[PDB]
This record gives sequence, C-alpha cells and structure tokens, in this order.
Amino acid sequence: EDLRLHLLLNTSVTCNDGSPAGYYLKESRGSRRWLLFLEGGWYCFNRENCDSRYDTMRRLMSSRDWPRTRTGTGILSSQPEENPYWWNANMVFIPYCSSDVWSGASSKEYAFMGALIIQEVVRELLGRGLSGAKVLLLAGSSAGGTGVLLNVDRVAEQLEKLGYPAIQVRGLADSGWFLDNKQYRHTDCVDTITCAPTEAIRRGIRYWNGVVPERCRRQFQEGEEWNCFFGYKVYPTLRCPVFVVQWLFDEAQLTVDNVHLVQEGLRLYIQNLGRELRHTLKDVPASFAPACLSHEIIIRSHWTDVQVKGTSLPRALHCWDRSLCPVHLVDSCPWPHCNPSCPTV
Repeated sequence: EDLRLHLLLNTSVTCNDGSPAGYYLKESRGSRRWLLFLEGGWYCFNRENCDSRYDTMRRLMSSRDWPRTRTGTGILSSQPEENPYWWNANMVFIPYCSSDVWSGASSKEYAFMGALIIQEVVRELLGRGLSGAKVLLLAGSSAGGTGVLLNVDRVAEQLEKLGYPAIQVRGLADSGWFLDNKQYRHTDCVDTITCAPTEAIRRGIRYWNGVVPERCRRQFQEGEEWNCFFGYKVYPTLRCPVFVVQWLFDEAQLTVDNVHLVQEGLRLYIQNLGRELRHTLKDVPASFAPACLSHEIIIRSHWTDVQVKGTSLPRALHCWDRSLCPVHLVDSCPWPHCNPSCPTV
C-alpha cells in the first residue's frame, strides 16, 4: 500500500557521506503513468557549510537513517480523495541525498551527484515497468522544484537514447522558481539560509561541479551558468512541457532575501516582490500561483484545498495534462494571505 525503498545497484553513485542512494517505489500494474518526485531542502555550497549541515541535518546527506517505507502524500498519495486523478499511478520518491540542488554530475571531501542519482534511478526504473510508460511526470518541491528544470530535458534526452521515445517526459516545478534580486537588507554570505540567491549559486556550482541544461548554457557566458538555476532564465529554452507551481510569496524566497517577519519600505519590497514574480510568469502558459505566503504544496495533504480562480491545483494539472478548464492560474492580488485558500497547516 506504500512505497518501498530500493538502493541503487550501481554503487558508484552515492550520497554526500558516500552512503548508497536510492528511491522509494510503489507500483501500479494497470497504470502507464509514472511520477518521479525530487525532495527539496536547500543546498550546501562549501565545506564549512556542508559539515554544519552534516551535524545538524544528517538525513539530507546520508541514506543511513532512511525509513524502509514512505507513505505517499499529496500528489504521491494513493487515496482517491487525496489524489483525484493520479492516485493510481506508479509512484517514485527520490530522497535529496546530494545537497547540490540535483546539479552535481561528477563521481569524484563530500560527493555531489544529484544529476547522476536521477540518471541511475531512471535506468533502474526501466527494469521495473517504466519501459511500458506512456507518461513520466518529473516533479519536485523547493530545491527539487529547481532540480526539475535542470534535469527535465536530460531525462527526455536519456530516454530516447536508451530507446524509449514513446515515453513523454513532462515536468512540474513547485517552489523552485526563484528570483536573483536585491535582498531587502544586505547580509554577508556566511550562513546558507542568509546568503543571497546569486552569490549562493555562484559559489555552489563551482563546489558541486554543477551541470546545467546545455540549451540554457549556450544562452550565457561561460563561468556564468549560475543563471540557469533561475526559472525565468531557464524556462524559455525548455523542450519538455513544464507546469510551474509557485506562491507569489514563497517563504524560502523571503528567507534568502533576508525578510524576517511594518516599515513603509518593507511593504513595497514585499509588494514589488509579488509583482516581479507575477511578471516572470506571464510567458508561462501552464502555471498555478496563489497569493499565499508559504513554501511547498504538491507533496502536502491539504494541497487539494488551495484554489486560485476558483480552480483547484489538482484540477489545473489535469487540464494541463488534457491540453497535451483554465491553465494559467495566477493571482492578481497585491498582498500575502489575500487569497481565501491560503494554507494554515
């Protein structure tokens, strides 16, 4: 009834500590639909920071403490009331071992192998019925939201080459759509939560040996690839269809912007921040963007609750799925919590 942990048979690919990585899987024999989900949870961009992560948040750097099962939740749920359309799919959960935002592409201190973990999961999954897929939805929240933009084209690229053009790769990027913007009040890039979006990815990419989508690559100068970690800069060049889910006021964005929760100025920064996001999302036909102040929704149980234009997110993904009922659901509402469906947990 729930998702069973499997470790990767090719043990070359590993977590930060070097423990083997893997995936949680729940099969649905009848279904030809698969969801792969990438866990979020920030990143770590140098030794001092990674060590500090290791002591504090060992789960996000090792497979040592990983439960033998997980219970599907939100979109991964098998409960038709939780997951009206997708409950019967085959579900894969990939724990965020790598700490690299899924960018890391080198085998060779810690090891950042996010991009390879995804490579290995897919090859193994083919062995388990994925070859019979008609749809592969690659989804993720937070850093997994970003991980999707970075990996989605690679995954499609990988499938054609292994000889499965029939599988239609798609993506869903929940809370992975960030802005490289001025912090409300500047802080030195010492502590991960506090470091500014650009400087953090500037440092990280070098550290992780991050690989970015080539199509995004050729659009920028070299040694300037950090650009591709931001949705609006990466989206236009995307070959696969990608649904974007984003709170007009992500908690995580406010964190990196150094907003701790008013002065007149403060109102405008937040006011503008929602404005800028709304703006970046104009060109994105398939998006769901409520004016609530929260981080992550897809993986959560109450995700069915949230509505934008009197439309459910789960409904919106269905419409979008059908399209390949409205599809561009973005709030035009100038303040946080100004939507009735805002989450309270």
